[PDB]
Amino acid sequence: ATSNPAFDPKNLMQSEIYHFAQNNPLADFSSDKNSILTLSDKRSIMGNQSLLWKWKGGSSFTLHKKLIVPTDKEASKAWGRSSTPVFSFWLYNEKPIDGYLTIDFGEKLISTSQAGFKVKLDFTGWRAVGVSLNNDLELGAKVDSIRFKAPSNVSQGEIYIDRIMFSVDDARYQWSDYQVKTRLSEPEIQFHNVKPQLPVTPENLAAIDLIRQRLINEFVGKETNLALEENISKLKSDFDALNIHTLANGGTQGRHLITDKQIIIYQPENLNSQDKQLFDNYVILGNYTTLMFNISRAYVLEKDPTQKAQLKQMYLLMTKHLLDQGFVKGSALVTTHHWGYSSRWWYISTLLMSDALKEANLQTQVYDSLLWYSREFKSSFDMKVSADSSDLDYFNTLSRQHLALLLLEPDDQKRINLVNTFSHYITGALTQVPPGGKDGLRPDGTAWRHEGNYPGYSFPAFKNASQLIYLLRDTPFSVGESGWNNLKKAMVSAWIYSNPEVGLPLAGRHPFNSPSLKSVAQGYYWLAMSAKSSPDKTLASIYLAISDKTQNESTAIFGETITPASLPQGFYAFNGGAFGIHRWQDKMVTLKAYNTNVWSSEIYNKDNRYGRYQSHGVAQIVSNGSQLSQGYQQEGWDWNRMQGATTIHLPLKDLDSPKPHTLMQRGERGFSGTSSLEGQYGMMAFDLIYPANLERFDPNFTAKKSVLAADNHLIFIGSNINSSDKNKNVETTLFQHAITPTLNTLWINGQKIENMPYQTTLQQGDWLIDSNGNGYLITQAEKVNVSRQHQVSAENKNRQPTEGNFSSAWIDHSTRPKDASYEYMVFLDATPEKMGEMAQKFRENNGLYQVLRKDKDVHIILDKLSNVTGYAFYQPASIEDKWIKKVNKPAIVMTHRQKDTLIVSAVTPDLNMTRQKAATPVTINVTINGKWQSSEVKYQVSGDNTELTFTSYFGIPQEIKLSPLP
Ligand SMILES: CC(=O)N[C@@H]1[C@@H](O[C@@H]2OC(C(=O)O)=C[C@H](O)[C@H]2O)[C@@H](O)[C@@H](CO)O[C@H]1O
Ligand SMILES: CC(=O)N[C@@H]1[C@@H](O[C@@H]2OC(C(=O)O)=C[C@H](O)[C@H]2O)[C@@H](O)[C@@H](CO)O[C@H]1O
Ligand SMILES: [Mg+2]
Repeated sequence: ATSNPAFDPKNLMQSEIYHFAQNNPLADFSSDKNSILTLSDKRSIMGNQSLLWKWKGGSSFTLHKKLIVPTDKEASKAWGRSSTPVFSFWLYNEKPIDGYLTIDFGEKLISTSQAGFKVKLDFTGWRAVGVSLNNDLELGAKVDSIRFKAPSNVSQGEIYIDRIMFSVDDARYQWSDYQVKTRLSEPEIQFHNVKPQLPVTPENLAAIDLIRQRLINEFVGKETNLALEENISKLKSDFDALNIHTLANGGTQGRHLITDKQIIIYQPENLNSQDKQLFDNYVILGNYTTLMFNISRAYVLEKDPTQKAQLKQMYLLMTKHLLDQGFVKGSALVTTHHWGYSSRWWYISTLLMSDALKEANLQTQVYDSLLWYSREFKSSFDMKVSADSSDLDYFNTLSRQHLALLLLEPDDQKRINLVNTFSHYITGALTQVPPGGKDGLRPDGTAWRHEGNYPGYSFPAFKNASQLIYLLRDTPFSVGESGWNNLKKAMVSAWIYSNPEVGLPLAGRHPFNSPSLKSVAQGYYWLAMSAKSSPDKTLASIYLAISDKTQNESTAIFGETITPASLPQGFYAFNGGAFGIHRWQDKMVTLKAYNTNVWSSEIYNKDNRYGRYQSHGVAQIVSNGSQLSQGYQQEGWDWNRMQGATTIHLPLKDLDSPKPHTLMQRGERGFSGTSSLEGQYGMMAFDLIYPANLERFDPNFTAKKSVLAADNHLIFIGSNINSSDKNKNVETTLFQHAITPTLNTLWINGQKIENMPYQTTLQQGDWLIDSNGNGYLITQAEKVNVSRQHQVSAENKNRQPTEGNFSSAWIDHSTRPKDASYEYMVFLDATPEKMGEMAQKFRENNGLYQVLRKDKDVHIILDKLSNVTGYAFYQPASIEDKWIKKVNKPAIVMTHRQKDTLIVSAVTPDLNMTRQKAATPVTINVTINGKWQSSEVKYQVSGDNTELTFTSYFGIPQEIKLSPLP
């Protein structure tokens, strides 16, 4: 509080705050006959004093202060987001009052004399009032009077007031409560309830009290986002610093409590220095509720009873302070948005302290409070199964807090009903295929957030939904098998595409900080141990493999001997992120494309700036372990040269995303992704097409990039490669990896190269091995550059410059101005001796493989080592082949002739959906040559050939073993 008016054009963003820690603190205040104004030093929000206002009814005191009340425009411009100016104060009732406080504003007001609003005084403890001065009254510019009037209808009474504040606030966040009406209401939770209801029995009550216990077990013997403190001497010291003293005739004095979001109303950074020093003595709810939960764990584990007793008292005094501060049902506190961040550990803390809260007679207030403030999550907490109920953030940060609030219901019949309903909710939520790009599991094992497959949001969702099914296992509240089967598809799928980090292609907006399966390991145990036929061996063997445990350790954990899982082998299609995984020995290759329904990349204001090529027909080879150890180093990484990728080599100023905030660039057609055969073999098909006019994106840049994966190798081909600039700087990257003392060695045609720098160029018949033991034989190219060199780059968050030394090799496509092509072959078990034999076999008429067609319509790769053929129909076509004659849709087809059966697989990686519409199954006619008979694939012999009817749903390949008709 300065003599400068509120919302001074001169300093619009500077809050004016009546807090009474200044001199002649009531100078700006006048009362009438029938009101007295004192300071009490006994309760306070800011400073250590508050306005004790004693009043006959009808009485009034005026606050003399000039207000240059802006428009919603002026204030929005001053700050930078939709804004309003807000009138806001705290008041305490020691005893409720049956009637309304009037706040009126005008010019040179007295007792007897524009617009104002009402506060219902029927409550005790602190409440917070918060109005937009443009939208919540019933305004001029020349206002100097704010007059508080006690109700006519009450005869006398007494109100403490503090922190009367004019300030610029976010216009989403002045909320209606049981005291004040605003334009804004966050409606209270209305629990769905499923039929038939479970009855209160001793059985059903024992399950509830067990679920509570299994929950307490999980938080008393490490959680992400929990600032765990086991040291009692620290909890004690922290609690002391709060200065909470019980007051004689009810409630507390202590340091004022505020959420991370509540502090906005103050506009802290613009606060006069008097006001910022007082704002600094506030406590952040998040730290407070973290200390409560840390205390509740300490109490549940403490053996010494004197100290166990001291812990209970601490927790109870902190609960009382919390409710006296006006964190109770019907108190909005102006707002509480992002309540999860400030309170997630309060929810859980009530589980550990259920009994103490019962004795202290606080269980009913504390449930009422958490239930009010939970109205924010109404669309999950209400527990009606919708299209949005499969949200992966809720499974991470909200699911256990939700169950904890349910378990705190006083009435036994209501508790069972809520937990019964919450089981049917969770089941639906992990069972349903959400429409479009809505969050949640999908039929192929993918798991969507931000409208796409997203390991970085699914991995923590997988851990906590696994733990949820385990808390309810073998009870009448146990989750449906459908939800258990589906979470398992997803988590087996994550074991397949991790090794143990997900690839760079699946790093989302966080390249080089891939999520690890290591942080989701407990989930493999929870899910194994919660199977209808427990334990599930598959999931158990994954748990042992991921958590680094021996067959010997398994019997204690799972109660029978299970061999830790050996790394998945073969090929798995995952067209929900237009990708596939090839696994051989300890290596995983992430093949990634994109399309209408799969963004190439997530790029935000400060994430993945150089991400443009994340999904450009990439094929990152990762051996089991740390990717950084294998030289996937961000420092000096050449963002143009993602392994496998056909790109234009831009400078970083131009590779940087054109949109300064958010771009998630979707493809130009439905068709790109992978398909599998016999679970051993894959083909990628990627049609590279750029937008017709997006800044920094060459509209004429194109490629058809196909890959056929079998056993220890992959055949890579390219056709119809074009740019606006005759393929100037158009490269296909074979590999890129850091040089270290451990990753020191490149091989070229039998020769070790350890030199730094080093450049050379290669052509057809040449070969290399990188420091990770991947060999590249070049089978059709004019010009393959090799480089060992100091590279300069920039990190994907704040584009700050980096550098390091890299080994790299790429095809230079600028030697073919129109329709540039390539072929190369990757060996994953490579050595100088075996690559020399592979090269000899290549020179013997290519006994490695034959390309039977390579154009804008079809690629066809026959792999002669595997005796498998892959067919990438970029367009429907009739072809000439031993096996496949005609496909009437863009598709990926595969053949393997084995002794006297022909196995055909088919799919469209096209998901056949939009961001809103739900996927429907595309029907693919594959005619094949000659007569066959034999799986949900249909076959009809028509003339001297055979029509196959593959049903492609969410790009899940189907196949059929045929045998030949005489
Ligand atoms: C605000 C922004 O940049 N993006 C929005 C998304 O929010 C991000 O992701 C999440 C999350 O919980 O999933 C939290 C953080 O607020 C932010 O990093 C998200 O709402 C998304 C939905 O597709 O779209 C953006 O508006
Ligand atoms: C995709 C994403 O941003 N997920 C969020 C978390 O980030 C991941 O986890 C961590 C970490 O080690 O804490 C670092 C990286 O940011 C990323 O792999 C994290 O912000 C979390 C906090 O609640 O929310 C996740 O969804
Ligand atoms: Mg004060």
